[PDB]
Amino acid sequence: DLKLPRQKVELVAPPFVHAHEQATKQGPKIVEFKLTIEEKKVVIDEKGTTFQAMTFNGSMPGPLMVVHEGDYVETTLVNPATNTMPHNIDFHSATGALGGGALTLINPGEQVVLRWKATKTGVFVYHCAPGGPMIPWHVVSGMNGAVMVLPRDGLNDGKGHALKYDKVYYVGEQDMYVPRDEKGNFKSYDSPGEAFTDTEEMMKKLIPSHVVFNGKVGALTGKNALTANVGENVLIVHSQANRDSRPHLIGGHGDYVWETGKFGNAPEVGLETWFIRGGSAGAAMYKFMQPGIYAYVTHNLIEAADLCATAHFKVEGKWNDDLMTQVKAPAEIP
Amino acid sequence: DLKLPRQKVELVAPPFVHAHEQATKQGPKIVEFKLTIEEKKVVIDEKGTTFQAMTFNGSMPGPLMVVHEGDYVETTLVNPATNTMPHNIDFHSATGALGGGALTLINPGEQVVLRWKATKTGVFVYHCAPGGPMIPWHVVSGMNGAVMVLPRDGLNDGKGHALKYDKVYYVGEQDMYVPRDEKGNFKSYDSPGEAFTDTEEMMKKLIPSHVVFNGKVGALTGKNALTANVGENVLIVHSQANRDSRPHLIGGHGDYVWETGKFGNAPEVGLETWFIRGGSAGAAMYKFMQPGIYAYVTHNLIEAADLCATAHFKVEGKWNDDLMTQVKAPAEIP
Amino acid sequence: DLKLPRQKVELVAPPFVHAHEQATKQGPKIVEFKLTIEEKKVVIDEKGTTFQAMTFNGSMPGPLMVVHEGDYVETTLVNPATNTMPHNIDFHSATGALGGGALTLINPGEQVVLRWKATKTGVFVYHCAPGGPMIPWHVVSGMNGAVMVLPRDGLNDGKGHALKYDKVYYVGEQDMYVPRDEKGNFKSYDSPGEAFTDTEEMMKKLIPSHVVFNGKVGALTGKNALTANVGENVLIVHSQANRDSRPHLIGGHGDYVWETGKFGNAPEVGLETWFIRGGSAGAAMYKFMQPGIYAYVTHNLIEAADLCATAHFKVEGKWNDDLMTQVKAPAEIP
Ligand SMILES: OC[C@H]1O[C@@](CO)(O[C@H]2O[C@H](CO)[C@@H](O)[C@H](O)[C@H]2O)[C@@H](O)[C@@H]1O
Ligand SMILES: OC[C@H]1O[C@@](CO)(O[C@H]2O[C@H](CO)[C@@H](O)[C@H](O)[C@H]2O)[C@@H](O)[C@@H]1O
Ligand SMILES: OC[C@H]1O[C@@](CO)(O[C@H]2O[C@H](CO)[C@@H](O)[C@H](O)[C@H]2O)[C@@H](O)[C@@H]1O
Ligand SMILES: O=N[O-]
Ligand SMILES: O=N[O-]
Ligand SMILES: O=N[O-]
Ligand SMILES: O=N[O-]
Ligand SMILES: O=N[O-]
Ligand SMILES: O=N[O-]
Ligand SMILES: [Cu+2]
Ligand SMILES: [Cu+2]
Ligand SMILES: [Cu+2]
Ligand SMILES: [Cu+2]
Ligand SMILES: [Cu+2]
Ligand SMILES: [Cu+2]
Repeated sequence: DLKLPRQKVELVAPPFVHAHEQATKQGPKIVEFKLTIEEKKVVIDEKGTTFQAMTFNGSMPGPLMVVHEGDYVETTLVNPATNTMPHNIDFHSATGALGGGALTLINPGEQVVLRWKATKTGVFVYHCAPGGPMIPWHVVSGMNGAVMVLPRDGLNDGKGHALKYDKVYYVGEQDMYVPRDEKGNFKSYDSPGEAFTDTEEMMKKLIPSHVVFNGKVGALTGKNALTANVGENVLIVHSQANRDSRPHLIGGHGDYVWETGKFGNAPEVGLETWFIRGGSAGAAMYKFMQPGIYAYVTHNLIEAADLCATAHFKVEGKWNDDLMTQVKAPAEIP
Repeated sequence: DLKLPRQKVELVAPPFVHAHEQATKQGPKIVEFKLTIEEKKVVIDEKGTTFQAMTFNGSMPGPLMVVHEGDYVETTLVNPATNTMPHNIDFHSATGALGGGALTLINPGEQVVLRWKATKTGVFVYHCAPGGPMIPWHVVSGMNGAVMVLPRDGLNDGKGHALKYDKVYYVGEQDMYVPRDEKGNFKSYDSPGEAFTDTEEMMKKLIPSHVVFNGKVGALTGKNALTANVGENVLIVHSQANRDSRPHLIGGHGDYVWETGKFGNAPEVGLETWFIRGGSAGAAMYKFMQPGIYAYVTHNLIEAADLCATAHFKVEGKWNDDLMTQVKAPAEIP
Repeated sequence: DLKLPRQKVELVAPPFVHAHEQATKQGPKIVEFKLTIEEKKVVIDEKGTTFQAMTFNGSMPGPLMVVHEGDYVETTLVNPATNTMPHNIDFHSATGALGGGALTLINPGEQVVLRWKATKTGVFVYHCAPGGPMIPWHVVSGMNGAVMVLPRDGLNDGKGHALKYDKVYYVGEQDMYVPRDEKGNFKSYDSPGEAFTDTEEMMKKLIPSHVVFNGKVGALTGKNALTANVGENVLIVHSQANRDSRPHLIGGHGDYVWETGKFGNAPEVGLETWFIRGGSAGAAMYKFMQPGIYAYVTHNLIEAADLCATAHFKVEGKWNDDLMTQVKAPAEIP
């Protein structure tokens, strides 16, 4: 009965984002996505600690889905028979049925197709929510991502000026709860089900063992650093499905920030650190002015440095001595 | 010397709110309220855990008081001789004398009458604050509520359009600290005084055992679910006197949200999750678009599902397939 | 090559702030500051608990630096040979080189000179950040302060009206992590290096032992209470370099609040409690209406009353019975 054009999207793994238009002259379409659930044991730190992850499309976070206001989003959710648990999906961008969760519960071996109309602009969390105590456990096991609903005219500054980004990255932050044994070493488990009792006991004490970006300590460093050039406007979408975060670009700023993540509200300007409320996504754009390495962190510095929550940007371009200069290098005190 | 009309209010137990006007053609009045302190042992979970509660009017939270800007609020606070401790009241809406706390300290068997002028619009916490270490203990024992100070012209969207709610609910969130014994069972105590030493030790570690709405796990579920109909605009006032919270309406949104709770500021629009800073109240309105059950949670999902912080709404009306539809029910993967 | 006038500033210890102009007819200058690092064992509570502090200029927080938009800030950082560790400085107000940290690493016995252009208005954190796990440890050991970058026309309310303060105070909040021994007493250490292993273990559990203003429990009480008079407009700058805080003036309000701390954004009005995201500074102004004592707290009341985070204001002037009055003093219940 809904006769609009259909468009398929090939999702890509974070921190990258599938190709999309900002401002568009397309009218509404039915945009088709597929997410395939994977339960899998993964390594989350450089010491080799393992974790029983549950994921959309094999990644933590799940991929970023991008559509425009008034599009219809049609998702095929697939739970292969190689998984052990039921799963579903709740989109914070959607209206009704617990965000879709009440219409998408699937056992191993099943799939389901949900459509929702994108009536609210901004970045939004999506996550699994099977019911009861399973809800937090599936989310902190990795089953969360985000969807960005853009205005058809693209982003603006709330003073009538367009804000166009040159590139967008999605940084999904994950609080993880890995129990320890008596000697103080992290425990390993053979299945998500086996990890459940010890993991839930730890979860209810509210202190994570690890806080990571893109699923692992150091994920967004080295070869996999984020990149930019001086003069480039970069949008950083940040989500946290369970716990607060306080993003900060060390050596930069948030030139335009939607910390509650919703484009019907004007961005704030010139921030040092912003705040992502647990259960939400937010977005910050910054035009790089200096080359070199930047760190992108949550500014609980214990979490950033000691628990895993640090990404790098490597930026190319020319140094600006007007903005900053070492007037005198380190020398002996007179 | 203050010669204005007097109006008595019959307070009602949360989550309901006493009858009031939004926009009014009344001028300032002296609005009279009575709060009677009750110390009492209560059950806070479905397992039968008990808690030494201290309350205004017998409820957690204390009742919502509603007045208009420029009203004078005259409260009779009563501490019956059946209580064991001194108590007082601090209104965050009031100016001077520690919010009234320095003028309202009463021993068991006494009462006091305070008047304050409502010069600041918004929703505000009130709580007991006797002095020193007693302040946190009385607050986390349940001695907090809220007061809503409306503009005389009612609420607006900051773009000149009136925002009228069809009904208002008050959700008071309480962090509770119940100690455990060596075997890991929650302790019970014979008096608030006896619970104090163990409770304070736990409090200073900053991790609650329970986080509840309306005083108990499941308080706002089942027979006592919140209700609405499709097309109804519902205002949800949320307070947290000690600890942050991140409200979220699962399957809905915050169409207009004052997360810092103050009506001199325009509301933000279209939020997924909002943030109530500990020591504050905030308010969100939403027009329901779909029938069915919704959950209202703090979106630390461990707190919501495992520690008690989940309410339900049951909504009547017609399902809108344009907004959301199950295109294909759960079926075997091809 | 940069030929502007130079101006030296004599920094003062918090909570006071060096003399400055709000609105100025000066053009850009090179403003010169000196910070000398001191590592020292200090007492942080009235019980005599000691702490291995690391400080800029001997204080926690480091002093407030005040400049205007478009000034160049030239800091001489000095690490005397009496210290044991390398140090540096990161200014959140600056652009490039990790905020200056990549250009200012100095061993004991060295100094360095950094210049940065103040292109972003607001209050901003500065802190040490030597690298890796040292970053959180130096910050929570006390190595943080703030810098305020004012518009050249002074502050405004976002509706075209000037906001001029009669005085400004800087309240730096510090989360501290002091380990305990088996009997439950706080440990003392002979050097920062010796405190490191036990302190880091505690830090990673994310629960502070103390949360203080101006470096010690009770620092801003008694002889050292903050002061004002009825009718005075007071700006309170609040910073927290690692952990969130929720400031509240008990018996007052935030008449104009920049909770994200950035003057390119209009202030919010009439707040009860505001939120300082860890890694940021914010600012609130209030015109005092009533005399007497006020407490300024973080409104986690456990932190405020039990962990150290309470300051007082003593305010002189005439009581306003229109705003608040004790209609009937404490008396026996009829
Ligand atoms: O940035 C959103 C913010 O900007 C305003 C103008 O101040 O509206 C702009 O953005 C709207 C949403 O994209 C457009 O519909 C509108 O036409 C444009 O002026 C605000 O109303 C809004 O809060
Ligand atoms: O919603 C409050 C917000 O709206 C504005 C107009 O943008 O003012 C409106 O609300 C005020 C407080 O109720 C009214 O006094 C005013 O007349 C009305 O325009 C903003 O100034 C305010 O921040
Ligand atoms: O308070 C900042 C806020 O006010 C506005 C006007 O609404 O701009 C004012 O402040 C600017 C920064 O100081 C001035 O440049 C401007 O001239 C003045 O109108 C907003 O644009 C700004 O967000
Ligand atoms: O050895 N397990 O606690
Ligand atoms: O390196 N000494 O000046
Ligand atoms: O048995 N009490 O710890
Ligand atoms: O239920 N199987 O298609
Ligand atoms: O005695 N030290 O744990
Ligand atoms: O003090 N009794 O009224
Ligand atoms: Cu799942
Ligand atoms: Cu959710
Ligand atoms: Cu009390
Ligand atoms: Cu209070
Ligand atoms: Cu240092
Ligand atoms: Cu920093």
